Amino acid sequence: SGAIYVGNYRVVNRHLATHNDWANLVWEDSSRDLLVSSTTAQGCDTIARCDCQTGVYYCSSRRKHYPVSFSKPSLIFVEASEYYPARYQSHLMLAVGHSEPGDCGGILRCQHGVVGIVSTGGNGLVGFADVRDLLWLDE
Ligand SMILES: NC(=O)[C@H]1CCCN(C(=O)Cc2ncc3ccc(Br)cn23)C1
Ligand SMILES: [Zn+2]
Repeated sequence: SGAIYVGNYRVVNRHLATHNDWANLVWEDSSRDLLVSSTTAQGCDTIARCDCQTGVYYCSSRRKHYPVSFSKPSLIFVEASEYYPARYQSHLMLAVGHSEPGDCGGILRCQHGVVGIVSTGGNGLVGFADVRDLLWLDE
């Protein structure tokens, strides 16, 4: 679990969005596993606007942060789950690092700010949904 709080927005994994997120929907994209909802309070986070390919993510299943090298956002095949049919997830970045079911929502950050959130993984890999291209989050 986990979310990004920037301005009057809350960014969460679309498959983990609550009834309240859907009632305050701003934008959602099943192909990216992202959903953005509006908030009444001002958020605590800053979004990176860069092309960094190294950073640090939070891994809830270890209660620890790990440094990673990740691939640029791209279209990657994701096998069927209880949440989605088998499909290509877009804007996804992969890294070698631990992750297990329950780790979605952990933040990935570089020196410029928030880069993305954990969205898939397995077998010693971790996949992150990028948010750096969502320029409208800053207004
Ligand atoms: N983005 C998606 O389609 C995910 C939706 C929830 C379901 N998806 C998964 O990957 C579930 C899953 N099985 C093994 C692992 C290991 C690490 C992580 Br993080 C998640 N994991 C796929
Ligand atoms: Zn950066």
